[PDB]
Amino acid sequence: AAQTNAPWGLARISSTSPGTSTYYYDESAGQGSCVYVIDTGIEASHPEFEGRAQMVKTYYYSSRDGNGHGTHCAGTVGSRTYGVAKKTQLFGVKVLDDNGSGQYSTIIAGMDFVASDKNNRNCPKGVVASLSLGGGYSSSVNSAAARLQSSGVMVAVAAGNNNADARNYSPASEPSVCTVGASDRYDRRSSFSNYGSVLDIFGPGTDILSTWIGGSTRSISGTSMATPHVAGLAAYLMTLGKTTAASACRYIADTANKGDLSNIPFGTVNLLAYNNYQA
Ligand SMILES: [Ca+2]
Ligand SMILES: [Ca+2]
Repeated sequence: AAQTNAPWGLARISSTSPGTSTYYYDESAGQGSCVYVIDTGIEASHPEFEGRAQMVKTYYYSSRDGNGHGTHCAGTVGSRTYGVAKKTQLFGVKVLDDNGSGQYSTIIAGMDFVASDKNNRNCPKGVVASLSLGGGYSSSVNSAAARLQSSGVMVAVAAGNNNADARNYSPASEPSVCTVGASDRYDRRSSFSNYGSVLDIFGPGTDILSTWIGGSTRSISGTSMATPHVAGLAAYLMTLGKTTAASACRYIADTANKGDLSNIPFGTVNLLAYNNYQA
């Protein structure tokens, strides 16, 4: 399949080179996989989700995404026009309030919730969780992300927008999950992206167009936007049978575009998520 005039990030993850405009992908598109978006919620009624999104848990008064961030990230995972894995099922877990903020204890609860809830869902191609969130280092946040990964979920987490070493941020610094830095359309590390030895991979993160609340769309930037490219890619590759939840991060690093990024500090991987799609 080919989506013409796709958002630059979708085009980038299906090209060895920057500057293309078509997103090339296998039509299986993540069908049969499930991605939990642990965030501000998902506006599941957005036409871009085609019925494939639903809220499954909220830690606040409503399950409505009053913010947009979670709807944006969910759209990069799996919306029709803006998503990597256009046929995945999306499950929203609202751990962040409508200002985009959330307590670590609630974030941890949402991770534990996903580890259990997946056992009640039919996700034959496997389960991913996208965590476009984070704050300062917390061993209990890292342990919760480690547990979620150990339970059989491919966990992708933002590296953080601090232009600093991700070792000081969580869940970014948990080694066992997939920590995702951000790049821009010219293959530079995004100016805000964290870096460091714990990063596993970069994905498109600057000026990413996706779904927003109110049935709308908008373009925002962050490691939050790069993370769902990787989560969506994992779901896509799991549906293809090329990898598993336990091995998807390593597989994505294995198969990434290597050495294409600029302003990568020595000791940070120079790896950009790539679907290796060949028609
Ligand atoms: Ca290249
Ligand atoms: Ca890792």
